[PDB]
Amino acid sequence: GIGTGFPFDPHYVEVLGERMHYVDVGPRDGTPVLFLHGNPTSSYVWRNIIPHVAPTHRCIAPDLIGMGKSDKPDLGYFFDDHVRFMDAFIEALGLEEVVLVIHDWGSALGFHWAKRNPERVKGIAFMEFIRPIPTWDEWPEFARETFQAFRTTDVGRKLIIDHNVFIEGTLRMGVVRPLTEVEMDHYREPFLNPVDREPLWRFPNELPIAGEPANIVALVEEYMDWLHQSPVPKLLFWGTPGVLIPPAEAARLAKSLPNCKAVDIGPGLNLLQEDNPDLIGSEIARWLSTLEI
Ligand SMILES: [Cl-]
Repeated sequence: GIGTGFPFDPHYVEVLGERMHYVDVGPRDGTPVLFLHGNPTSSYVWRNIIPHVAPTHRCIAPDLIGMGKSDKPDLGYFFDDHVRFMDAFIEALGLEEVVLVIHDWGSALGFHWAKRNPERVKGIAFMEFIRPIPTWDEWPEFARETFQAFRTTDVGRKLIIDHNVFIEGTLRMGVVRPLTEVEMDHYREPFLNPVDREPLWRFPNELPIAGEPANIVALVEEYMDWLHQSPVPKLLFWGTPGVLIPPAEAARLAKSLPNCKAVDIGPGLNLLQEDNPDLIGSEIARWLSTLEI
């Protein structure tokens, strides 16, 4: 079955006075492949994808600040905080040119960094990514009232912080197949202490839905405008029914975006990595072999 282990040796780097953890496997030479997770996951989400890429390419998978095995300072964990820490993580590792593999909030980080530093990005593989959601009617009906409740300081914090609903409920409702207890324990581990759950609540409050928050909408629009014109090689994975993007819009987008290959992974919600890791990993590896890297 789908692997549950996390066999990767820990690596740590000091970033803005805090320690960040990252996976680092594969050959030391060549262009590195930088894997960026989202909410409420960690590098654990890439555990079954990396082994398809690591034979031929260096794979770097950081835990976002406040998440995974990274340090957990008392921040607001706004998108801007993650931008500051990820910018500094990339420089602290001395990365020059990279290929990005990105998901959920990791995709906002990756696309925003790529738009600002396009000379350093040699390809982008992406899935279930942050885009403007024009109205609440484009958010999946089965999850709509809860995400609306998440975006409050009263009910939303009670659910996400006090009761850990993003881990115990939303995560599982983001995967089609059932998650095992061992997998759930890996996802629970960074957030056993309720005071460490701020990122889990701030992230859904940053989602660009129905024009709010205006600053995130503007930033995401800017990187989507870039992506619609840039020649950067692109690989889009999508599933049915999806969460952040529905199938027809995914297929339409992959046709519209320059130099973009699309892969239908079959059934999927948000964490496509948990529903078809072998296809995602094998297709990333095949696509990498076509790039000038
Ligand atoms: Cl979120």
